[PDB]
Amino acid sequence: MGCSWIEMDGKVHKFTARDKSHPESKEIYEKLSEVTRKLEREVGYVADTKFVLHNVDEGEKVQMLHGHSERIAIAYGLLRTPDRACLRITKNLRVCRDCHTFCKLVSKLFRRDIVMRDANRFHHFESGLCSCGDSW
Amino acid sequence: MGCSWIEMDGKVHKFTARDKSHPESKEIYEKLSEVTRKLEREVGYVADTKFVLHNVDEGEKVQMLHGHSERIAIAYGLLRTPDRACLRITKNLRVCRDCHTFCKLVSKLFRRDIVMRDANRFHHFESGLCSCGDSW
Ligand SMILES: [Zn+2]
Ligand SMILES: [Zn+2]
Ligand SMILES: [Zn+2]
Ligand SMILES: [Zn+2]
Repeated sequence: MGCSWIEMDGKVHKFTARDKSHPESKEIYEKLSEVTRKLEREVGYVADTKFVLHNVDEGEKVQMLHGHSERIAIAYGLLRTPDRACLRITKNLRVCRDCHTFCKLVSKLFRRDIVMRDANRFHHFESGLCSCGDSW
Repeated sequence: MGCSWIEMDGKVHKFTARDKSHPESKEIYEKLSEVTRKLEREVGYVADTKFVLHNVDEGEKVQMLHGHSERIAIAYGLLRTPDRACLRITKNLRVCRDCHTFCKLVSKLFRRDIVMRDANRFHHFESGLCSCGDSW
């Protein structure tokens, strides 16, 4: 589905969008919010959060959309792999524009290359720029 | 790119994601709202509206995400092509799960087959079901 995998010197962990029925370790979500804040503070990142509303009965309801799984995978990688180590992410869907931008900025600020294989392309993020040239 | 095209007996119209600087005819958006409300009336279709929030200093700001271009294309087709005519749509991205369901329901409730060629696959929607078997 919307799955991402991180591969760390042969070792593999899978991540999905937020599922409160199967929560990841809170330490990982804490790292994500910490990285998001540092991106906002240190490189002027405009952090996105998405939500929807459904036309239910007796009024209306809003529902926060869960951030995409590769951001969780990247936070896990920043927690578990050495400083400056390349982060290798595999996705089964095409990386969206907002996640692609997130990856660029992470590669710059945390001084780690990111190699992402999404549905269609290898994206190599180095120092804030991607090998795809932002066409994918 | 968020573009869709409709092809009607060789004639071709392109649709982009909603742009207030370049908006299409009012009749098209009215038809789409009529379709969406008919879906709710007949099958109870959960019509969602998506939003993004970006937190900025001057004013923390919410932006509405605009519906995807193929629903506009389908509304245009329902307006401008004869009853029961097949609707042929081309998209340069993968159709999302919500739009794929929308197409399935339109094919049933408006008695039109839809042939959609997205980024990777031909989807042939007939009577509520797709040739991809909902794996794409
Ligand atoms: Zn994304
Ligand atoms: Zn790229
Ligand atoms: Zn869609
Ligand atoms: Zn299909």
